[PDB]
Amino acid sequence: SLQDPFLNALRRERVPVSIYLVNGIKLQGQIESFDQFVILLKNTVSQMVYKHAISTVVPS
Amino acid sequence: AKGQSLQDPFLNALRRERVPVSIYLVNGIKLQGQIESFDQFVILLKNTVSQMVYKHAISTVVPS
Amino acid sequence: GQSLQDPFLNALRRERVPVSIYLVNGIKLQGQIESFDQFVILLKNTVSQMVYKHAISTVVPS
Amino acid sequence: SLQDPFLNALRRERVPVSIYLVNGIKLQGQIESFDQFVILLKNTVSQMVYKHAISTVVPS
Amino acid sequence: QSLQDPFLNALRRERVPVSIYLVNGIKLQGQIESFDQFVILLKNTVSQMVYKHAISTVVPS
Amino acid sequence: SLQDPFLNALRRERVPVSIYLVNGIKLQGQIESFDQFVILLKNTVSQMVYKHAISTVVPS
RNA sequence: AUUUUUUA
Ligand SMILES: Nc1ncnc2c1ncn2[C@@H]1O[C@H](COP(=O)(O)OP(=O)(O)O)[C@@H](O)[C@H]1O
Ligand SMILES: Nc1ncnc2c1ncn2[C@@H]1O[C@H](COP(=O)(O)OP(=O)(O)O)[C@@H](O)[C@H]1O
Ligand SMILES: Nc1ncnc2c1ncn2[C@@H]1O[C@H](COP(=O)(O)OP(=O)(O)O)[C@@H](O)[C@H]1O
Ligand SMILES: Nc1ncnc2c1ncn2[C@@H]1O[C@H](COP(=O)(O)OP(=O)(O)O)[C@@H](O)[C@H]1O
Ligand SMILES: [Mg+2]
Ligand SMILES: [Mg+2]
Repeated sequence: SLQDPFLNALRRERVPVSIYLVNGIKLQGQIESFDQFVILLKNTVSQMVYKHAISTVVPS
Repeated sequence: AKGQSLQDPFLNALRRERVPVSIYLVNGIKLQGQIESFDQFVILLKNTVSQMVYKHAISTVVPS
Repeated sequence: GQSLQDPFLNALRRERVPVSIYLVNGIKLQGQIESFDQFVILLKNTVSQMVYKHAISTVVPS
Repeated sequence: SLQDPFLNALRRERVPVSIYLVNGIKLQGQIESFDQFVILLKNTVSQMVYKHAISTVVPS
Repeated sequence: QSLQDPFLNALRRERVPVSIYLVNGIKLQGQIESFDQFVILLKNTVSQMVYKHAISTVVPS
Repeated sequence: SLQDPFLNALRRERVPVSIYLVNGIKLQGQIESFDQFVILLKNTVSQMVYKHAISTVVPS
């Protein structure tokens, strides 16, 4: 897996990310955690985002 | 993390604590209600009535 | 923590409940649940139409 | 299965059908054949339609 | 795959110009160079790899 | 698999690529790596693109 | 373990 090391590194270092959704919505926050099918993105609140809804995960 | 170690406990906490949730769909529609039950593939969301939402249609689940 | 799909659809079918099936593109279909399997739901209104589950957002009584 | 008898009946009876795609396009023709993942729709030409792109198959 | 594979293989072997409609309505054109379970390689000016999950319809042009 | 050799050749030769997403957005960069589910695309940053959100990969 | 990252 490349996916898991990528997401874990972002999580560990609290890297600001943008998550672009397939419908054109852009979310921002930090990767709090993730598992097989979802990513927990935290900004003001923790929201569970389904991977099937995501196009890209983009660090800044 | 592996398997369902994030998703299942997240959804179960919402269900157990009867937390008002927003469920954003892939078409940008926001549903609201309480999580009555869920399985691997669907969530039963209760507001006025029970509706079966396919997880494949869901973008994001977050407390309201 | 068992399967929810077939019990939910079966109840709607058996009770003859008018349902709305919203698709992932927001289109709302209406009718009676006639039957269903692993992949599809047959929705009866003026005709029987076969709806792919992969395209369904929500099934709810109208 | 309910899918296979439904499509076989349309194919056998040469019923004019509408195939609605998830992107809102409506295709019309006759069910020529189908397998696990595709439906062949015949109008002036035979076109191969991926089931994943289809929302509903409706007699016209 | 008794329908899909022979349909695509006939297009490929006979080097038939095809149109591939994507789920976003974009129409690609070219000849099918090869395919596997998940992608189709489409050749026009260059070779591009098209994911089947993004394709609605394949038809001869 | 035709997919892996195609992506590997673009990666190894450091070919600038265009990745078109299913919503029509065009991403550009170099393929850094890929696995079953994702492609890591490098430009100003390394971003992770889910294959499910990709329509086409082509040299730019 | 009913297509919850995957040509129904
Ligand atoms: N996580 C998400 N997934 C899908 N759509 C979203 C998400 N967040 C917001 N949207 C959609 O983007 C649009 C603008 O969102 P915004 O007004 O910021 O949030 P809200 O409408 O919930 O207060 C709304 O149509 C909303 O449904
Ligand atoms: N659960 C759902 N899934 C997908 N689309 C939905 C859902 N609920 C409503 N919509 C769509 O969102 C748009 C606005 O909804 P709304 O006017 O509230 O419809 P309704 O009156 O049927 O609830 C409509 O196109 C509708 O079909
Ligand atoms: N056989 C088909 N399968 C899927 N989509 C189609 C088909 N034919 C047309 N479309 C879509 O519908 C839109 C308009 O159709 P049409 O007027 O026939 O354009 P064209 O002549 O370029 O196919 C196009 O943007 C195209 O993406
Ligand atoms: N292979 C493709 N897959 C998905 N979308 C595409 C593809 N080719 C073009 N598009 C969409 O159509 C638009 C116009 O096409 P074109 O001008 O050829 O692309 P470009 O943006 O590279 O100039 C693009 O901006 C893109 O949104
Ligand atoms: Mg079960
Ligand atoms: Mg999937």
